[PDB]
Amino acid sequence: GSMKNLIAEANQAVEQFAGQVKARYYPAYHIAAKSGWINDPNGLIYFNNQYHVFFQHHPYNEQWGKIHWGHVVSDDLVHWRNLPIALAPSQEYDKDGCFSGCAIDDNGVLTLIYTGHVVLKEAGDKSVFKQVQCLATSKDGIHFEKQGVIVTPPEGIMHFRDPKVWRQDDQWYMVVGVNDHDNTGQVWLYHSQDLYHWQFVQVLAKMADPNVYMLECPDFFPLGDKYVLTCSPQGMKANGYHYRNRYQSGYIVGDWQPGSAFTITQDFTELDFGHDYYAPQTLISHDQRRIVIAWMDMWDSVMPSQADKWAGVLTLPRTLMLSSNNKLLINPITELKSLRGIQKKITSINLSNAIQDLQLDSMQCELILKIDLTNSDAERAGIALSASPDGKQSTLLYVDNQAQRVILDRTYSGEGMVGYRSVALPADKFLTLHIFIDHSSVEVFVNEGQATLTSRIYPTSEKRTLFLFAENGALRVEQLDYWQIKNMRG
Amino acid sequence: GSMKNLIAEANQAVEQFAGQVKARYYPAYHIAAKSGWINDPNGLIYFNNQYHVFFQHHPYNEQWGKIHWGHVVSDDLVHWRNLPIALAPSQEYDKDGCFSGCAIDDNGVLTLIYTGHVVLKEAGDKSVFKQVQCLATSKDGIHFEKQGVIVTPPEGIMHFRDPKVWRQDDQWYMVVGVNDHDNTGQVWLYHSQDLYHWQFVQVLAKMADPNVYMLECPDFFPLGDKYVLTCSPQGMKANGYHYRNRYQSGYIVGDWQPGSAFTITQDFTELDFGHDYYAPQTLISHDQRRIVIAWMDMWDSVMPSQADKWAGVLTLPRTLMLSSNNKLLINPITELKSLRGIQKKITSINLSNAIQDLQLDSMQCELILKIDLTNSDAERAGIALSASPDGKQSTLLYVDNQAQRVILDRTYSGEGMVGYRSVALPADKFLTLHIFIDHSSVEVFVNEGQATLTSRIYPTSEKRTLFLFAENGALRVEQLDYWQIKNMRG
Repeated sequence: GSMKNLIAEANQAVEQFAGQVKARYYPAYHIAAKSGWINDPNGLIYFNNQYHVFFQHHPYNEQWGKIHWGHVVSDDLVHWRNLPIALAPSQEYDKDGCFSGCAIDDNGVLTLIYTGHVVLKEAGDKSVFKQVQCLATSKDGIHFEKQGVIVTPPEGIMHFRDPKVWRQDDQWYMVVGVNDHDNTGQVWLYHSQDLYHWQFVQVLAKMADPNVYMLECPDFFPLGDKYVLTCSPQGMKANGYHYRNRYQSGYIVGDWQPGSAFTITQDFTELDFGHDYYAPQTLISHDQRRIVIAWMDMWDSVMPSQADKWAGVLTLPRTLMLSSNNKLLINPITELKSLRGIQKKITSINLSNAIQDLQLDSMQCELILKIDLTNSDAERAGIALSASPDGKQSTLLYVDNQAQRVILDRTYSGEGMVGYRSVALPADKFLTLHIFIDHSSVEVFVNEGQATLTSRIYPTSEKRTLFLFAENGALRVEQLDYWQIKNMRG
Repeated sequence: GSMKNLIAEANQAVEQFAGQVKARYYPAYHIAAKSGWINDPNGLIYFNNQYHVFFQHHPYNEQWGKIHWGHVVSDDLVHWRNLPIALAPSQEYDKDGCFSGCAIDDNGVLTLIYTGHVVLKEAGDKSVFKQVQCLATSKDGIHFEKQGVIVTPPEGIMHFRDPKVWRQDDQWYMVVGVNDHDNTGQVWLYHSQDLYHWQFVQVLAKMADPNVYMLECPDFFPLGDKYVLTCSPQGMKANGYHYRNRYQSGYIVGDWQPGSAFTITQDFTELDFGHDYYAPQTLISHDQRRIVIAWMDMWDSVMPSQADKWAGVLTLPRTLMLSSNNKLLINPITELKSLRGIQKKITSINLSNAIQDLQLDSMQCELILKIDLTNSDAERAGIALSASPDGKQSTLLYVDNQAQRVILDRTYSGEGMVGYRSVALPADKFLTLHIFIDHSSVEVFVNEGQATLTSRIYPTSEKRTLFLFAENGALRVEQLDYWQIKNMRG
């Protein structure tokens, strides 16, 4: 009945099914539970010389259900260690889930502020529920004590969730996402002197598209001379190359100071153009980088790992910097280089109407592929990742010279979902693809961080290699760097 | 030595290898030689109650070589009958080929005006040759008599070819394509009172792109209140979705009258957005339609039919009409309906994340597929043409809702070339695809004739079916009409 006993029960279920988890799709250097289901990352913080990541977690099976907070820690944002579960549903205010939230340092006390979820009437997607903001503390970083409800919404407001709290002007601010009376998604800003008593300040942001019914997972933070709002809109219609995923994740750049509206200088932009990127949260690193982690997955997608008694992976952590035109340059954190093994460097690889097996293991590896766009005039030219030795199965990452786009096509990748995602080719003589392959994922960083593509893949081949290919013309690879990537856990 | 004996020898070679031609790729209702190689259509004319089409023809094997004029006839632009060869190289002025040309009615005498080609020095692509315009006559429509050279170029002009001649103001005009002293492609206009003595009138057209070194196969004709120039530029760089084929075919719309420049109102536009469309020529039908036929092929493409001792197919004949914004609406001639057999009508077919075998023979058939674009929101949704029963092999014709384009992808079609061609989705609630499938070809007419896609395919399956497919969303087919198409020859 006590949360201490509910956490012990939950930890025992995770430990029980951990032995049934197959390696084929389990990430070597991304965050996953030992077994069972995870989704959105929560409570990101650098606290007492360590990086903490929590996540939405169903401990009892590989599907979504009674949500707990899972927990990992690292010294270096890379060597993530599994910890015991932090929060289990245990009170009227959180009976049906400890939903998303953040962490803060309250005068040396690690403090979690999360949405408590309770179902009031079960009608599937027509369900009525109660969402309020709740607070928990820890003296040791491992065991947490609930301190109860701290923010209740207005009457008629139901969707009211995903608090992100920060200190400013010896005061605290909170952003939450809300579905308003007129059925529009908004981010609301609240403030507090004590973390227990909160007052509404303003509607921080809404979107012009009236079909956006929710803004999940708001994070509002300074970056250079601007403020950035990252969030996850629901209800944006897929439009050409835009908003292809079931739900969106992206960013708004503007100007704000306490007492002012958030005046938008750059409208909503997707954070990642791939298939599997949802529910970003950020933290400030020790050296004051702005770091984003997201769920490397998408609601309603086929999840082949569920056959193996686990599901859910987080993205690599990525740095956020403003370009001079106030777009986010997004790059892998430098600490990932610590996982690098055997380096292989190939220079000046030409192909014309041909394929080439590079004979490089594609289970867990990092590539830097520099392509000469002027002289790579093939209709389709690039790399086949995580490929069967017969080349029948692969994840295609290539220049389409007709579309003038980079294509990530998982149609022939293995189990689960088909089709492609894409970005516009950058205005540059050279295209650099910085590619991280794990057992069930591809992350691509384009050029200096101008764009990223993140997709899950589920290869079925016993051995995984890489091919280069050029169809109907030439590929010019100026340089290919390859590293094997070590398991982060040892 | 005599052309009469050279034609007999050439006809005997065609007859000799005709028995070795396999059905698998041989067109049931498009023009081909009985055996051997054909390319550009020549001498299109309605003469003495019959439609004549000639074509560049190598009778002795399935590769390009000593060029003859092949010849077919029809009463109805559809039931084409093979005739004996019309012209064989036989003189100093045409020793290495009777290259392209036209036909006119010279006061009841069917008259051919063609380029005579002779190699002066063999250096591959560095070869020096002589091209002059020559004339031949016929009293019977079958046997032709050479009357010698009628137009010689200026000194230093080598590429000088593909005459198209028409009567206007009791005078004759000729257009030829030329490579000028500065290495630019031009169309030159000449005139004559007698068909034997020609005078240069003007440079009719040149293109702004200085890399265009040749304009092959010019045809200059009135359409409504405009003049249209169809031609085949060489040297246009492939640019995004534009100019993908090795060489181009397209049209220029403007204003002209004798004594004036051809003032361009619509710049060069491709005639067909597919893989296999080159060297159009036009004729006036009995009822005064403007009809275009082209070579349904492309220089330098893999030609799998060459294993079967023949190569080369002409397109369907198509009508040309000016839209109110002076683009060509291009439609199949109505006489093709005479080939229709068993009709099958399906209404209101929905698919979501699924495939459906329509169990319809795709050897030789006509389809009208009407798609609801508003409700066909799948990432990829359409038809798999000429498909193996296991669906491993097919020609994909579909809506890409990310690109917002119609895609014709022959990557999995069978033997030979891979990759796709495309057109922009029309601004219309509905997309109509009017599709003609023959043993080695697909022709698509979009909506009212706004765009066409023509590609060769080489299926290897013993049985050929059709599938509908929708990936990552819905397909709404409002109506599918199917006809089996009869062999035109009986």
